[PDB]
Amino acid sequence: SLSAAEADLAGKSWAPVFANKNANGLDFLVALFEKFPDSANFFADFKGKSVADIKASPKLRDVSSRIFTRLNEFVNNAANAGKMSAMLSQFAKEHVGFGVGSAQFENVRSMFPGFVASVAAPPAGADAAWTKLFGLIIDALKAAGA
Ligand code: HEM
Repeated sequence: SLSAAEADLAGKSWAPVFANKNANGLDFLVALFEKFPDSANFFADFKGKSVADIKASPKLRDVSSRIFTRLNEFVNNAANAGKMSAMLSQFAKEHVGFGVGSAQFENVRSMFPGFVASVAAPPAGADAAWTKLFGLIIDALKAAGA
């Protein structure tokens, strides 16, 4: 897990992002796809389609919303190793079955801090908290077998 201090920093940088969950969640998904084109191919609904096609999709909102809803829960429980345990297991389990592995999460991690900063400057120490959080997710995926 993260420490309470770290978790707070993550929550603090997340708030402005989560404040506009619909628009920001769609944006994160679009940015991912733009920076890491292979990612879309894991999605049944988006495989083959271009970013414009994805933006125009009536399915986009369903996807991006479930993602932000779960990220919000990770931010919320981050400092509790116990909840993280279960959360990480279950998340990894789920993703692996779809063929997603740690490398895709290494990509999310790379682009995350820059995405948050495009919404509002994060507090000092927040970027490191996110990379640690994503670090925990990456580890989970590896244990999950990918
Ligand atoms: C940024 C962190 C992300 C979060 C919080 C997140 C969250 C989730 C959630 C909550 C589910 C639905 C689980 C279910 O209903 O059983 C899901 C499904 C899935 N996610 Fe993620 N995800 C993350 C990033 C990714 C990445 C990077 C990819 C691929 C590169 C991905 C690929 C998938 C796929 C392929 C599904 C199956 C759902 C479908 O398309 O029908 N996720 N994800």
